[PDB]
Amino acid sequence: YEAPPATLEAIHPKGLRVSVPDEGFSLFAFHGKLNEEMEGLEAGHWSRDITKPKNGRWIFRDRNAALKIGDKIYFWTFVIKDGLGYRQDNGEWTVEGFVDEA
Repeated sequence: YEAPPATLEAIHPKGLRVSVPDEGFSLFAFHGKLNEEMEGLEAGHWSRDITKPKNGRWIFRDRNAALKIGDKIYFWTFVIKDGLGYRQDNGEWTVEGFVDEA
């Protein structure tokens, strides 16, 4: 196992939302793109690091993600729980959830 599945929603064409279930992490890193996959684990388009959860889980929101039900995502994420260190791979997520940046 390497970090839980990320719940990437589908916000309006003016951003996006991506949250994940916290099981004891202390640091989170978000670096992915849209309708485009990267190689050699590099910094795609998005770049940020969550140094603290919110509401019990690590929630994130962008303002440059213009996608809609039907799109896809391919990237990875870095985490740090109990000083172990985890990260998701495969880079593949289909949009199947809408949301509002309100």
